[PDB]
Amino acid sequence: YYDIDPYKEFGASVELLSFLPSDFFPSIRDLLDTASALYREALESPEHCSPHHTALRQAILCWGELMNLATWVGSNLELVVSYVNVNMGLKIRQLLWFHISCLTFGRETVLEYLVSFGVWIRTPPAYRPPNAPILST
Amino acid sequence: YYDIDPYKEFGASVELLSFLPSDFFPSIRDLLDTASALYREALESPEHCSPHHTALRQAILCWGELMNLATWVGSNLELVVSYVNVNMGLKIRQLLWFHISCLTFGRETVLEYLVSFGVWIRTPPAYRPPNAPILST
Amino acid sequence: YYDIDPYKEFGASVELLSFLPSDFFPSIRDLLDTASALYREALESPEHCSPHHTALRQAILCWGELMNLATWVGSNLELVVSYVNVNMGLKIRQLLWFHISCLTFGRETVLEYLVSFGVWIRTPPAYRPPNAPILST
Amino acid sequence: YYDIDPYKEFGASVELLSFLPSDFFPSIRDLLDTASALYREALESPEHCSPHHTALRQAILCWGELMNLATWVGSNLELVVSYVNVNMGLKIRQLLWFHISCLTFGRETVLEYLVSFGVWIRTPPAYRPPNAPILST
Amino acid sequence: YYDIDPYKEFGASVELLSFLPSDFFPSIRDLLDTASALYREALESPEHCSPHHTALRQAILCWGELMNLATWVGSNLELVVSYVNVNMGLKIRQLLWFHISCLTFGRETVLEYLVSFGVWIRTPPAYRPPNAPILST
Amino acid sequence: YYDIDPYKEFGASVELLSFLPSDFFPSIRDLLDTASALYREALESPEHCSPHHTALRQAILCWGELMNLATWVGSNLELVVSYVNVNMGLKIRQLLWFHISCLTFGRETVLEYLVSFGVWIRTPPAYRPPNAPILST
Repeated sequence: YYDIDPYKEFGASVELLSFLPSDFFPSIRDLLDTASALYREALESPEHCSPHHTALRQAILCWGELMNLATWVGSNLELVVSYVNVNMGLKIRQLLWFHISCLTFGRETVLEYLVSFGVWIRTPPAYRPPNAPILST
Repeated sequence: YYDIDPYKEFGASVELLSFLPSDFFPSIRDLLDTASALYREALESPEHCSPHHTALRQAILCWGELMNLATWVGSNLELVVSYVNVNMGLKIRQLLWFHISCLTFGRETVLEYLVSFGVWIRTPPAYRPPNAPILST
Repeated sequence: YYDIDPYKEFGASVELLSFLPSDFFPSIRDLLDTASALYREALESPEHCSPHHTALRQAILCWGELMNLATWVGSNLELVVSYVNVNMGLKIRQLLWFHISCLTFGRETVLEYLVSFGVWIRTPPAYRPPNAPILST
Repeated sequence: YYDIDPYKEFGASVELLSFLPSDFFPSIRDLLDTASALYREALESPEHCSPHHTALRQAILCWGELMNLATWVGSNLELVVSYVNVNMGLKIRQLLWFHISCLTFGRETVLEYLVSFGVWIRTPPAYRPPNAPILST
Repeated sequence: YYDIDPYKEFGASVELLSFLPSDFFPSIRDLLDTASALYREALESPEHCSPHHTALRQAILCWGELMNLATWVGSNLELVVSYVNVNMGLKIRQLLWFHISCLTFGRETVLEYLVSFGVWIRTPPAYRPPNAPILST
Repeated sequence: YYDIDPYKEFGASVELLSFLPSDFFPSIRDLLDTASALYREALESPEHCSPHHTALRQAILCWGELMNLATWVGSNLELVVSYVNVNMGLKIRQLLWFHISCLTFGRETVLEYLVSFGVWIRTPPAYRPPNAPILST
């Protein structure tokens, strides 16, 4: 009945993030592995240091209950995974990637990185520099 | 693939929510209508006013995408809505009711209200003081 | 052999609590669940803190051993069990109720409440208030 | 229902029992008589002399309750009794022996005594000291 | 049994280094020869100096024992050996490479280099720079 | 390839092993259990408590790797296993026993203990003390 911006409170819009191509976002298993390996103690810490940690906490709990629902559906079925994994992935990948990426790098440098990426990709391939993607800080 | 507590802001004791019977909590429609009519303006272009606002907005968003999934399942069926809520509603109710209640009342009054109600229900039914509802302030 | 009063160091006597009728004390399951859900961290703390915290530990341990005894008796079997249960039911209810109640409220007000209850029950039923006094604060 | 460490404040009873063999502990009636011939009056004092004292008197009360149960079972029987005696014998003997031994000697010397005993028993019998008994002080 | 992360005290995790492909790490023979020819005096020094110096000693000792195991298996014989070699090849390569690299360069820059490599590899191959980032200074 | 002294910083393992007989060391699983029942949590701490601690945890990781190899060999075999168990048993038992024993007791008392044991064993059996075991402290 209602719709809200996941990203506005951080200063980003759905249009801005959706500007990036869908295929660029990597898989989910590796993303979860990275997040866990980096912040097993941080996400489970008693104190809520930053809003990003909290937000990704409810996000990962949502994915956990959702995959639990998927398993329950598979057990109670009477192709099913094919249509559903993509339609959640095209959101969860963005969500998890944004919080973990903005957790480092300051959370602002991500904005200039994405705007430069959009400028680069809006250009036709007739003339195009070969080194677009994110730097390392 | 991992087990993390949804609550850490002193609500990590899921057993506290488990003590209260499931039937006690209200239905989804009433809570949604109350939250909408009471914080439609609050949950629109906000700042990091309080982590509760965040947690509840991601909660309503994830519920919204569950409902989008359910509606698309109904549009692409070949009972379906009957069994899914049997779990999903129980999870979401204990998820969001705490946040919406503790948003007012200070966030601590809910704690002793909860423990007092647990004591009251633990008391024998034969000798029961007349009532012990929620007290606003 | 020779028996020793447990409550005498606290300041009460077994027969003092013996005045309370059996139905007054709630179910053992609810009492155990309440104590666990309220002070799991305190019981599992490496600090003894209050002596009542210590006493509850061995009380829970011996009752857990008693269920082991019941399980072993049942296993050997393939009435008596009910009588064994109701034997220690009153005693464990007295001990657990006293310790749980006195853990909060300061441990003094329990004494006045119980002595007032003794006054109430010693009075013949004809000349009694319609309701019995209940614990406050 | 739950597995609770007996004395995590006092070391950790599980592994410390694990080092010692079960048969090392003496007969239960010998332990009872030894404690009795020492401290009949000390326990019955109306003061919490030590949390350790409260724990041990609660333990002996539990022992008396268990003996009352055994007497009733024998009186109302209609081989198992021997396994009842040796079943809790490890647990109750551990608790009682620990309390009696650590009541004197400072309550810390038991730790190094038992670790030395573990070192001694772990040593193969090819070369082993003839005896590693308790040391008085 | 229960496993313990070796790098966790240093500040890294096993799965963090697990991102690196097998071909990235050089031959074990060259690594061993390099370490020996660079710090023979340090390894043979009677002073432990850095804890990494200690760790490398037992790593070399256990690998030397592993060649002894291979020699004994071959002697008993008169495929399997290749599989056994390639099993520990990745692990010893990770350990030796990490310790050797962190011995110089300060031990911090390795962390940024590896996290940047993880960022690089998580990116799909299409949107990558022509070359991978390389260690500097 | 090369012969490296295991612990030249810690005395010199070669001759100190040479004094002691091979069979003096206990069974490997007893040593593992003894270390485990003591210091499960201490090892997993994210801090280099002692270089000795790092060495012993690396050693136990090597032990786990060796056991994984043994399990794979048994699963993929197509008498030798016994000599595998007793072959490294001297070396691994030396390392583990040394680390466990010298972790406590100050880490220097082991030197005089072993030299006294060497004096005792060098004594002919015509006149020899009945026992020269470890001394607790």
